[PDB]
Amino acid sequence: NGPSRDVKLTFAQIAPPPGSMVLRGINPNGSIEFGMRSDEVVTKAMLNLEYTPSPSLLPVQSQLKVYLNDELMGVLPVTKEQLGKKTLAQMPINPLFITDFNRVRLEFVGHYQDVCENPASTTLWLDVGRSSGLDLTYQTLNVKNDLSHFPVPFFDPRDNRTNTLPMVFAGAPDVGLQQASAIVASWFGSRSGWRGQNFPVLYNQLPDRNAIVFATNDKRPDFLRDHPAVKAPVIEMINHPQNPYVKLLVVFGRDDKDLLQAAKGIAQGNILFRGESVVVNEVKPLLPRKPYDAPNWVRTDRPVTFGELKTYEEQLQSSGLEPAAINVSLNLPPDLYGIDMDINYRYTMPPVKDSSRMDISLNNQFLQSFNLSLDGKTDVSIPALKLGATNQLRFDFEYMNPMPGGSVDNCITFQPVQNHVVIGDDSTIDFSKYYHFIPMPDLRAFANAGFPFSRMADLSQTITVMPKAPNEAQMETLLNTVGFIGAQTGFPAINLTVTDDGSTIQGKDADIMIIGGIPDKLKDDKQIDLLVQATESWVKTPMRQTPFPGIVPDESDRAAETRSTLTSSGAMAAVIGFQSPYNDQRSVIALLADSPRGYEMLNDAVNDSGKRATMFGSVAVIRESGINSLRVGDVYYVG
Amino acid sequence: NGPSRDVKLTFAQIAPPPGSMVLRGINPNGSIEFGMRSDEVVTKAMLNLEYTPSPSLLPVQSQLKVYLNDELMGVLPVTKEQLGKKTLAQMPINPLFITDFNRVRLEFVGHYQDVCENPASTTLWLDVGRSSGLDLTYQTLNVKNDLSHFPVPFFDPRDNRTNTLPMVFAGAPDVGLQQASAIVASWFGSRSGWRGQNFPVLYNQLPDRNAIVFATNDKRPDFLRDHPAVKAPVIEMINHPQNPYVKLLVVFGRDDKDLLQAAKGIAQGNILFRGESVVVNEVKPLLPRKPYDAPNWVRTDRPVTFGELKTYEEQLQSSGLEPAAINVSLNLPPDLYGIDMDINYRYTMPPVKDSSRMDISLNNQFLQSFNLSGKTDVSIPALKLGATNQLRFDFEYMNPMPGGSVDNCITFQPVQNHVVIGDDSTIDFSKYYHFIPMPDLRAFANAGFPFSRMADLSQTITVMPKAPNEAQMETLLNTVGFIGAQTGFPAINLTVTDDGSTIQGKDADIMIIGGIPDKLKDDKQIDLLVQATESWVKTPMRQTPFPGIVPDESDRAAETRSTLTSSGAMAAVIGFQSPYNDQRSVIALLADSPRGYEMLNDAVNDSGKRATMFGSVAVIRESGINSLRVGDVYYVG
Repeated sequence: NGPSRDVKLTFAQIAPPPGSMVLRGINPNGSIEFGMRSDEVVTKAMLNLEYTPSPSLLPVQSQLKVYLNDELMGVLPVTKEQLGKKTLAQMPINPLFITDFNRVRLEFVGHYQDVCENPASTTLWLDVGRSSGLDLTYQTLNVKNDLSHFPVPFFDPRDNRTNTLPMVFAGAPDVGLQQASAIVASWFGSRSGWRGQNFPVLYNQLPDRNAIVFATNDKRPDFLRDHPAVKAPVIEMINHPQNPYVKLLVVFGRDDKDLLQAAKGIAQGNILFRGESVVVNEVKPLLPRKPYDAPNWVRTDRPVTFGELKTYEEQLQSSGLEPAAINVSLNLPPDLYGIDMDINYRYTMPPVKDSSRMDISLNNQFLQSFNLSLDGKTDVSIPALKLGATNQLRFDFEYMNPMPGGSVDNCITFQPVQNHVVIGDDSTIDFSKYYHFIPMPDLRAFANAGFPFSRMADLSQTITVMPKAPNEAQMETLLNTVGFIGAQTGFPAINLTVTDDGSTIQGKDADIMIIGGIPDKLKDDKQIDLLVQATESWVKTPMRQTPFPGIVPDESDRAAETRSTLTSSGAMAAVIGFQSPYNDQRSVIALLADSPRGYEMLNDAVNDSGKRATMFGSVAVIRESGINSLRVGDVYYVG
Repeated sequence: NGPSRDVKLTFAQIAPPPGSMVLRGINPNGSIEFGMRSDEVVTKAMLNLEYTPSPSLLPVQSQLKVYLNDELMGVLPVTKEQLGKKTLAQMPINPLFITDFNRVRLEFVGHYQDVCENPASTTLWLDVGRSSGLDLTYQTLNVKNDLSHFPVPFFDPRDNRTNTLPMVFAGAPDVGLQQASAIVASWFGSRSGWRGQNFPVLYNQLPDRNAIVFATNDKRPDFLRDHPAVKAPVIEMINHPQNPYVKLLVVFGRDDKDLLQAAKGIAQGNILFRGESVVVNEVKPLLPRKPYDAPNWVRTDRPVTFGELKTYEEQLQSSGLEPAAINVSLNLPPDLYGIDMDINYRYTMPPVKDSSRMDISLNNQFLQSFNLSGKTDVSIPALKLGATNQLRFDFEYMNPMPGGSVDNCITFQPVQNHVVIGDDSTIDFSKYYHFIPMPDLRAFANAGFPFSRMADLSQTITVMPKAPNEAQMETLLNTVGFIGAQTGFPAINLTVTDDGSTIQGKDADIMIIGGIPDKLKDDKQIDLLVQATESWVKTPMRQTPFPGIVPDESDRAAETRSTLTSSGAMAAVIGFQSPYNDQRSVIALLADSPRGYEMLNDAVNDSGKRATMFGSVAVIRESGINSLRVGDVYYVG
C-alpha cells in the first residue's frame, strides 16, 4: 500500500551516552525509548542485542529479561557457554504492543553464588554493547485531510527526528510573504523545540514530503492554477497530486496582507481547526510582550518553584536500590550576570548515621553535599558557574549500603531494600538577585538562545534585512534562523519586521539581522571583523585568543592584531556580530555566504544544534572543516 | 589502498610514569590514550597485556575488563593458576570503535573474600607490567586536496609524534627566502607545541613525505618547471608527482618579497584557507606586541584566574573514591624575580572530623596543607619558578568505614568523593620584576628567552651564512621552530641577515647560526669557540650542581683556558653579551663538521636534551650535553 521505510536505531544514539549500558546488581534496569508517528505504523520490529555476561554468573539462574511497555517480550538465559564471551541475541518485538510512545527495558537478574551472596557486588555485570539496537520498519498511513489535529501530519510530537518541513512558494516572495513565512517557520520551530528544524524552500515545485504552500490569488504556484480565488485568508489541507500520502498545507489569500493574517492565526493562538478547510478572519491582537518573558526561560522576576521547572511529573522523584539522579534543566537568559535555592527533599532513612549524602551538581560540576543523617530542608547559595543558556541541576542521594557481615562461620546478608528519594516540590530557586549585563558581540548567546533578538520573545524589536530578490538559499537561511530562534524561546515571532533595503533601518531602536549580503551603509563600519565577498575575503584576527576566556572580557586580548585578505575559489560562510551604528545598545548579526555552496554550509551550521554550539566570539567562520570562531573587536556592553 | 605501517605502543611510553599501573580496590581503573590521524585509519589493533594478579584474589569473581572508548572489548577472569604469577593476555581491539582520540581503560574487579571484605585493602591489587602495549597497524588514506583543514595533512594535532616536516627549496636560499621559511617553520612550531619539531631541508629534491615547497618564478625545484608563472603569492596543496598519498604544500611567488607575504598569510590569516589554492593579498598589521605577551605564558599584568590556566573543561575537578590529583600548568617568563594565591575549592566533606586534607604542591614539592575538617589565600615562596611549572592539589582522604567487632563484623560499600578546584581562584604574578642574570642557556633552551621576550621575534636578528647548506638552514628552522613552540606565536617579524656588518648599532638580540662574525669573534665574553678542528673553552672557578638564586660572580669567573685539537665531532651553544648594547644578548649555535650539525640539530629538537643545557656554554658531543656556568655576568631588566 503506502511507502515503508526501514530504520536501524542503534543503542549509540537512542540510549544514554555513551550508549553502552552496564547492567549491574544495584541498577539492573537499562532502557531505550522510541516513539511512533500517528501517521505511520510498524510492521516488523527486531531487537539485536550484543551483551557480554560476567564470567562469574550462575548460568541458568541469571537472565536478561526484555520488556516492551512493561510487557515481557522474552527472556534470554545466560547459558554456561556465554560467560565472559560477547553474546549476540536477537528477540522479535511484537508490533501489536507498539503504541505512540514505547519503552524497551532490559532487566538483568544476576547471580554469582548460591549462599552468602552480595547482591551489590561488582562481579555482577552484563555489558550491552552500543552496537545493539532496534531495526524498525514504519509503514505510512493515509490519514484523511482533517485539521482537528493540525500540526501532527507536518510536525508530529511523537517523531523525535529533525522536523523537516519544506515551504514552497510561487516565486521569489516579496517582503509581505517573507513575514508570513518567517512567522509560520518560527511557530513550527516553537513546537519542535529540542529536536531541530529544517525548512527547505522551493519555488514552483513539490518537495515529495509534507509541506506548506504559501499561495495568493495573483502569484500562485504551478499546481494551484485551477484553484478558486478566495475572499478571506483560508487555511486548507490538500494532498500531493502525485502522492495521496504526502499532505500539503495551503495558506491561500488575496494578497500578502492576507497570508500575513493567516500566518498570525496559525502562530498567534489557535484557529480552532475543524475540517479540511478553514477561513481565518478573527485577528485578535495580542497584549504586548515584556522583555525576557519567553516561555522556555526561567522566570527571573520572582523565585521560581521546582514544580514549574519540571517538564513531566515523575522528574522530581526516583527510587530503586540506587536512586537515579534527579535532574532539573533550567534554561536562562544569556543576559543574566549568587543563586539562592531553598530545597526541601524527602528520602528513605539510610542504615547508620553518617554513611550516605546528597550531592548537588550544576552543569556536571560539584556544588555541595549534605549528609542524609525522613524529610529535609536546606538553603543553598550557588556561585555564578558560567551560567549559560541551558543548565542542568542534579541531585544524587548517594547511599552507602552494607556488605555482607557477621563472620566466616555465620554471615548475615542484607537483602537490599530499595530507597525512595524525592526532591520535594515547593522548593524554589531565586534568580532575582542577578543583573542583566552582557559583553557583546557574543555568538555563544546567539547560537544558544538568539539573544539580541530573543530578549523580546515575539521579535518585536527586530528588523531583518533581506536581499532584494531572495533566492531559494536566502529564504532558507531566514526560515532556519527564526526557526531555531523560535525553538530556544518557545514562542513564535509574530511581531517580526522584515525589510528589503538598508535605508529603512536607519535611526531605529531595534536589533538587526542581516540574512543576505550586508548593506553598504553598514559594510565599512570598523566594528566589522570579517566580510565575505564573491571570492575575496578578509578577517581581523585578535591579539590573543585563549581557550577559556573567563567571565571578564579583557578588552586588551580582543583587540584586532592584523588584517589578512585571502582570495580562494573555495566555499565559505560566516556569522559575524557587531554593534549597530544607529544605537549604542542594539546589536547586529550578519549571516554571510558567498557561493551557492556557501549557503549550504551556512544553513547546515544553523540547523544543527550541535554544530551551532561551537559558535562564540564575534566571528564564526564556517568552512568544510567546521566552525572556527574568533573573539575579536571592541567589546561593547549591553544592558 | 595506501601504504601501511605498524606501531608498537608499549605501556612504558604511553601510560603515566613509571609505565606500569597497579590497579587496586580504591583506584581500580587505568587508562592509556592513543590518537588516529585524519589521513590514516587503523586496520588491525591488539592489546598485549602482561599483568600479575594478587595471590589472594578469588579466581573467577576477580576480573580485568578492557574498555575502548567506554565500550567493553573483553573480560579476563583471573583463573586459579594465575594468582601471584605473571600472565600474558592478548585482547583484539575492534578497529570499528577507534576515533580521532581513543582511551583504552582497564578496570579491575577485585575480591579476596566473601564476608567483611575491606574493598580498600592493600591485598587487592593487579600489577599491569609496563611491557604491555598496543600494536596498531595504520593505513594511509588518499585525502582530498582541501586547504580548509590546512595543517591536517602536514601537521595533525591527533598525532603525538614529532612533527617532521621537510622543506624543499630550489637551492641555497636568499635571506628573503630564509626569512620566509623561518616564519612558516616557526608557525608550525607554534602549532605542535610539546610534540616536537623537525624541518629537514632539501635542495631541489622531492621529500618522500608531506613537505613544504618554496618556489619562485625564477628559483623553483625541478618538478615545478612546468608550473605557470604566477602574478601573486599562491599557496596550493598538490600531490606528490609519484605518490598520490603524499601531499605537498607549494608556496609560490614572483620573488622573495612574495614568499615573505604568503608566509605571513599562512602564519596569521590561515582561517580563510579554502579549496586547493589560495592567493594571499595584503596581509596588514594593525598592532605590535607588548613584551612577554606570548600566548603560552601566563599574564603577569593582571592576576590570572584558574579558568584561564585550563586546557580542558573538566581539568579543575576530580571524582572517585581516591580522587586524582588536580594539576595546573604555569608557563612563566623565564626572567621573573612571594606569589599570592586565592583558592576556591569545593569537596564532599568527610562524614566526621578526621585527618583528610588537601596538599598543595609545586613542581612535585610540598607547599601547604589544609584539613578538610571553602576558600584559602595561600602565599607561595619563590621555590625557583622556572619556565614551566606544575601546581597540584591532592585531596588525600581518610575513609573510616565502620568495622564492628570480630564476632559481628560489618563493612560498607565505600562512597566516592568529588573535589573541585573551582575557577575564580586567581594567582597573581604582578608582584614580580623582570630581572635575570645572563648568559643563561637554561632560559634559551626552556623558553628561547632573549628572543622570546617579544613573541613575534621583533627585536631579533639571525645572522646566517651566505649560501647556507642544507644543514645550516635546518638549524635556523629548528631553532625558530622550538622558540615558536615555547611562545605559541609565529616569528612574524624575525629579520634574517647573511652579513655580520649590519648589526652594528642595532637594539636587538642576535642569533648566530653558522660561524661567528669576526666583529664578535674576538670578544672577551666568548667562553668557547669551535673552529674547523681547534677548540678552546674557559672553565669556571667553581660550579656546584645547585647554584641557588644569586649568580656567584666570584665562582663563575673563568679560571683557565684550555685549547684542544681533535678530529671528532662537536657542537656548541654559547651565549654572551651583545657588544653593541649592554641589555642585549647573543646566542651562537656553533658547529664545525657535517656530523657536528647533526648533533646540534638533534640537541635543539629533543626537548629532553635541551632541558639539560644551562650556564653560558653547552658542549654537545656524542656523550651528551655538558654545560658550564662560566664567564662574566650581565643583568637584563
